[PDB]
Amino acid sequence: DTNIVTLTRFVMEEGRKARGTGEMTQLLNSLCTAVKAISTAVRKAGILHLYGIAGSTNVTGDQVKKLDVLSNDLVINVLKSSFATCVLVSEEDKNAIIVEPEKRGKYVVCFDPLDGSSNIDCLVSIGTIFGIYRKNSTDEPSEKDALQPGRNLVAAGYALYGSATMLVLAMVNGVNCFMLDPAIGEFILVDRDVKIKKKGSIYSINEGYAKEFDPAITEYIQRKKFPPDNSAPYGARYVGSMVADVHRTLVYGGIFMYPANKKSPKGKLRLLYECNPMAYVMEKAGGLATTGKEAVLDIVPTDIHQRAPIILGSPEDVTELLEIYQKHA
Amino acid sequence: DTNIVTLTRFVMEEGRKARGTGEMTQLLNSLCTAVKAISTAVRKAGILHLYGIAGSTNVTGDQVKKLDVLSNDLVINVLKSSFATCVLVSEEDKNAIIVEPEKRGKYVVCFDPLDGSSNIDCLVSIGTIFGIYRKNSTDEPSEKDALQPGRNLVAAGYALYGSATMLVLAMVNGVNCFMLDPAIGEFILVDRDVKIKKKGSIYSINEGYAKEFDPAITEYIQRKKFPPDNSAPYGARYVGSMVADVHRTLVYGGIFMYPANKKSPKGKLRLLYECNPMAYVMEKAGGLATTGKEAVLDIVPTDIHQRAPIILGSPEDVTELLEIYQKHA
Amino acid sequence: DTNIVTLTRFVMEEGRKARGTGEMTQLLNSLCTAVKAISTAVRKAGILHLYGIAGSTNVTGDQVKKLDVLSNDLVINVLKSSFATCVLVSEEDKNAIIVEPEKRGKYVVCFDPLDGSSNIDCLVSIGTIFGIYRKNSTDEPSEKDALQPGRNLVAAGYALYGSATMLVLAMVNGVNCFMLDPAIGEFILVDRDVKIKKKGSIYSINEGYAKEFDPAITEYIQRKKFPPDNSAPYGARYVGSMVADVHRTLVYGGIFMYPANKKSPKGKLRLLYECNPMAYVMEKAGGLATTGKEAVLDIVPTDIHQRAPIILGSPEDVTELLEIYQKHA
Amino acid sequence: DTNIVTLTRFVMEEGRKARGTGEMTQLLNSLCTAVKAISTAVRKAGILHLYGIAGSTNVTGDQVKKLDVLSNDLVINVLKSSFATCVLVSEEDKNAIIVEPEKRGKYVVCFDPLDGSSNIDCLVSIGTIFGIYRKNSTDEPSEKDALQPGRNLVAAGYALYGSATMLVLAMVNGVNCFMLDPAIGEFILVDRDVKIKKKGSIYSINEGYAKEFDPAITEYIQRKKFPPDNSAPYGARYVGSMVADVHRTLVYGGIFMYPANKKSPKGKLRLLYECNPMAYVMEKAGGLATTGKEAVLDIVPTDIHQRAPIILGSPEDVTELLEIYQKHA
Ligand SMILES: O=P(O)(O)OC[C@H]1O[C@](O)(CO)[C@@H](O)[C@@H]1O
Ligand SMILES: O=P(O)(O)OC[C@H]1O[C@](O)(CO)[C@@H](O)[C@@H]1O
Ligand SMILES: O=P(O)(O)OC[C@H]1O[C@](O)(CO)[C@@H](O)[C@@H]1O
Ligand SMILES: O=P(O)(O)OC[C@H]1O[C@](O)(CO)[C@@H](O)[C@@H]1O
Ligand SMILES: [Mg+2]
Ligand SMILES: [Mg+2]
Ligand SMILES: [Mg+2]
Ligand SMILES: [Mg+2]
Ligand SMILES: [Mg+2]
Ligand SMILES: [Mg+2]
Ligand SMILES: [Mg+2]
Ligand SMILES: [Mg+2]
Ligand SMILES: [Mg+2]
Ligand SMILES: [Mg+2]
Ligand SMILES: [Mg+2]
Ligand SMILES: [Mg+2]
Repeated sequence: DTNIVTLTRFVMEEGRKARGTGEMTQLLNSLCTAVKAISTAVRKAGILHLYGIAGSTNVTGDQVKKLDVLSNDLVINVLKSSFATCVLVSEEDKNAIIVEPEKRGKYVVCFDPLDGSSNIDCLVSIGTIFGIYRKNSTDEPSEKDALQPGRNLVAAGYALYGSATMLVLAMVNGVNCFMLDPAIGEFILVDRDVKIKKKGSIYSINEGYAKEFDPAITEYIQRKKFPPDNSAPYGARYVGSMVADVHRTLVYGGIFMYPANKKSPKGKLRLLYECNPMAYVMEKAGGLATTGKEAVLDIVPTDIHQRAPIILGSPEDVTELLEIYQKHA
Repeated sequence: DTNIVTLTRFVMEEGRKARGTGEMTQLLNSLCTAVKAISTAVRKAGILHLYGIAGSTNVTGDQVKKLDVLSNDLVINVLKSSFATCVLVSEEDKNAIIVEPEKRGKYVVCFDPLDGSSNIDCLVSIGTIFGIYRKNSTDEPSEKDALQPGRNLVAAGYALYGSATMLVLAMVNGVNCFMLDPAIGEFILVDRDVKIKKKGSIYSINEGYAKEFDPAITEYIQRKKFPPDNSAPYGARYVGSMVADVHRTLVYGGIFMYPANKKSPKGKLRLLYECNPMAYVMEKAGGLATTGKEAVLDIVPTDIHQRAPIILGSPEDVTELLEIYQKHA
Repeated sequence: DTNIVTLTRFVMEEGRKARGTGEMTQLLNSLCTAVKAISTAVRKAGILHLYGIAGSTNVTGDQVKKLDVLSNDLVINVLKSSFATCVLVSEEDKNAIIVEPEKRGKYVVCFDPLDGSSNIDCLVSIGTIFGIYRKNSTDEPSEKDALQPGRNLVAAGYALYGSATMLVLAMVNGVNCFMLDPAIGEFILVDRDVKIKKKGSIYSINEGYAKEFDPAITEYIQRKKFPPDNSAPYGARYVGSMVADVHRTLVYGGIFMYPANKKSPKGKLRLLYECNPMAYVMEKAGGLATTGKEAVLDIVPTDIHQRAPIILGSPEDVTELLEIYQKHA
Repeated sequence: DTNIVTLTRFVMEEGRKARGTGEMTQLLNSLCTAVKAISTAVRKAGILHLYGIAGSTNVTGDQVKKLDVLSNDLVINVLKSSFATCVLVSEEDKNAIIVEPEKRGKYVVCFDPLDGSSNIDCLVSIGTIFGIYRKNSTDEPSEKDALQPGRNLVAAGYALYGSATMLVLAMVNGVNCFMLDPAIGEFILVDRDVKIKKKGSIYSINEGYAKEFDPAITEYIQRKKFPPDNSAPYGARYVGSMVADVHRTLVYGGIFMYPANKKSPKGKLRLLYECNPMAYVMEKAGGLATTGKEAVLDIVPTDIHQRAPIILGSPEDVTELLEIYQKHA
């Protein structure tokens, strides 16, 4: 046990193939430090009096929590000091953050410092989501640099603060899971080249929105409960934190859904720092991610805080739902 | 911050009122040690290779996981060395465990060493549930000592290994939450005299069993989705771990349900170490816990592993469901 | 590894022999909590900005450090809430602290909340020392209750914050070492019935006081450096923290000395909370502890802060020094 | 507290000045991981059963301890995976270790995986020492690459596992101290541009070697005990672990000595991984390090395990001893 395969070694030994400037490793290294700090505070939030609100409303509705601010500050700071980023997009910040010339790098990072706001106080799993882009312009860095389709992602993933803290990282060639060892403070590889099952047996959605669901979603759920071929009905799971439900979908298979509805044409989840990163992870794992009409990763954003419906998980499950939408179109 | 209000001080300063032998404090102290050990292993289960099965089937169906065995061993051992117990009942053990004469105490403890088996590998919140009884007999200790109705509980609660580890403890006069501070290894009081809201806005149940639900449950869910008075529909949440869903119900209010169905006359959850402890906590917090026809705490068990349907949470929500059952009776 | 032999179990399973009120276990339990808190802060004192002075001078000369105050507060508080003490004596407090009637127990505790003041800022090992007496009076508790000879100790020991944190505990039948496992926050038994070697090969004293040493000490040191029988000279060690040097003497054997000198008739170390506890530990381990003229444990104190010369360690080494004193008398 | 100034940021933001390949940061990053792992095991060595011998004798006399092997393995592995080293020299390895072509970097690292062997079992402070050189040759990497005078060091320091774990790092422009925060597993800057006092009041040496000391050392010690100008005698301190005694000398000032003697012409401490790193740190802090006749950093080694006498600390103290040697020459 004297040869620790940390996330840093893995990535460094990864980018070795395509010998680069090595700033991706600097970036992920910095992010890991922020995630460990968030994890430490979360595991003892009540003792630190970190539950409750901070007294503010972000770019859209959400009532800002104390952990939102703390985690947001930690991420912004480590990313800047990494000398690997130039444009930062955060759920908590109205406008994109342009990194000062002195600490600029070539990457653009979109992130949700803390996902699962509604589950903080009840101690349910929460997390951090991020998507990383390569600046594809010569002009001065600006918000436009973050308005790229998810297909242009070079790296994406999330930190899940669940029963254990896990950092799930996806890059061009695959998905790997690294678990944080609290004792030495290192993320250690525990799952290599993760692939999602072709078909699962769990569906995840907030059925409290039944009244607003479109005919397609309605039909699909009914089918999951009453299989036309007498097969066993799917089990239902909905933790309430996107990071938790998506991670379960990844390792157990099945489908996760936050579709558009009669009151929300574009669903709720944010495209830049919620939908695209998860869609990217899902596809590198052999899964699918759709709005119900088009691939999430192919949407070209016009607003860093725009929303997007999302249906992701096992290919056969997502495809089954797609056929329903096509049928009702 | 030099006056730590630990669970031990709290209880000790509690039992002071009714000056006893002090073995309840010894018992809870021992249990806290087991819970801290479980929490430590869980937060790093993958690194310790604790995911997966152990190769056995407990008293009923459940496929035994590695953490089931580890947690079960830890609990049995600390309880025995506490010199405060005489009869132990565990989900993992076919028959009751009689404590050797040398280490016998007056309490009977029923527990689920690790609840949320299906959510272990996906890193979703899991926990430990326990119920404590006072031996009300003169005969040699036996399994019969554990066959008491939940109303005879003198203490009950659970350890939740969620975003933070919390030990929720209920006794005759109330419910208190203690959070584990990983740094010093002490459970610290963070929530005093917890009370559940009279009415919530979240319903929690596995709707994958829609085909097997009785008319009452079916009507209630439909009502939560389509309120007859145009009020906002309830939100849906179902983590999949009883300890996680019940804790959210406690702090946020609402209702949790694992009713009987066409294939399970007595539901799934176990009365002794799952239903009664949660029912007890719920009632000391001002909530209700019913099978749909009778109070869970009033059932007189005949099998230490018998099952019982359970509906618990905010009084007004549970009562609303009860009226439906009565209506359909 | 599911049967943790903690200090609590050990003691509880110890006092079982002479079934008592069990408050000694409550007392040691409380003390363990304070020691874990001190250990946590010490391992990260610089990050917490706990180095430096607090701006005060205790009962005698010593310039009060920030950790002196923090550790003192923690110990006082846990001891009071233990319901096992009535009179407290601390190096940091001018007068004895009488516990309020409501939380009174039968034990008297003398302690040095933090020993090794001069080694704090250089990160050298430091610790906590304590001696416990049974109140042998009917009168209201007072300072006089702490003025008992060390031979009346019922328990004594120290917490060493060295490369690892160790709690060394001595009672009527022996000495045992318990190491703090930072991960679960429990002191675990690692050394049972510790006994010191009859003769060692290390001498420990501050030779910077050569000019003030009496003829006996001078002769002994010279003999350690130039053995009259051509044996190998003893090695010298002097960490500067009594707890560190005494612990090394215990496990490696040898001698530790802080004798009286031409400017300090009664040495420097305090009898109540430094000399007696270490003398007690030393004797229960088969060692000796003398002033050079009389056994430390036999001195009847008249001042809770009085000083006493001390020579302790392997019997043959201490006896050799005693013969020198007798020779020069 | 959301802007953590870690060792990594510091160094990275340091090497920024002289924009390099950045592999020094990779190297220090890797080393930090090994040091955290060693620190974790040390703080709980007894519980892990890591005390005792491994059953082997290194390059010279020393009886190999279990922690020697563990720490040695950890350091070798992290250094290799860093892609920043080509030649490794370890106290535990008879010959230099040549890094495989695939993972070669430009630095040569000499280190003592665990210093203070004799103080392990008594829980006294121990540590890790390292010195880093830049390969100044075109030939294939070999042992000769490590045979450079200490003046060619580009970085050196040590990890002290004392009351707190501290990583002291010296480079061309100065010395900085970083303390390990066990909670998040990051070394945090706590002391910037450290400078040693010009004159101290503590002398540190094993006086058990009085019989073998040369006239100069003998005279100096006598002078420290009996000041010719009636000034206060110096205090004596000798922990027994070079890393602990040197760190105290650095922060408190004074002198540390392990001179040659009648039986050891070149002292005991090893030049490559003990003397040079400490001499380098000492000089960057404004101190001195001599054999008594020549500067340690100017010695050109001929054996990777050769020994060297060493006298270091406050300039005025070291100079005073030098004048004595010159006087006796
Ligand atoms: O309560 P709702 O509408 O189901 O929203 C839950 C979703 O919202 C989020 O909290 C984002 O705000 C996701 O983490 C989660 O999937
Ligand atoms: O998958 P299902 O049938 O919803 O069962 C989930 C329930 O089973 C349990 O895992 C008990 O086995 C509970 O913790 C949880 O509430
Ligand atoms: O610096 P001196 O005089 O050797 O004193 C050291 C002694 O003083 C103490 O720090 C007590 O104040 C002991 O821990 C230690 O043994
Ligand atoms: O016991 P001695 O001869 O004083 O040796 C102590 C010295 O040896 C070392 O342990 C090296 O082996 C140093 O850490 C320490 O300074
Ligand atoms: Mg939000
Ligand atoms: Mg979110
Ligand atoms: Mg968020
Ligand atoms: Mg089970
Ligand atoms: Mg269960
Ligand atoms: Mg279970
Ligand atoms: Mg003092
Ligand atoms: Mg002291
Ligand atoms: Mg003190
Ligand atoms: Mg050695
Ligand atoms: Mg060494
Ligand atoms: Mg060594």
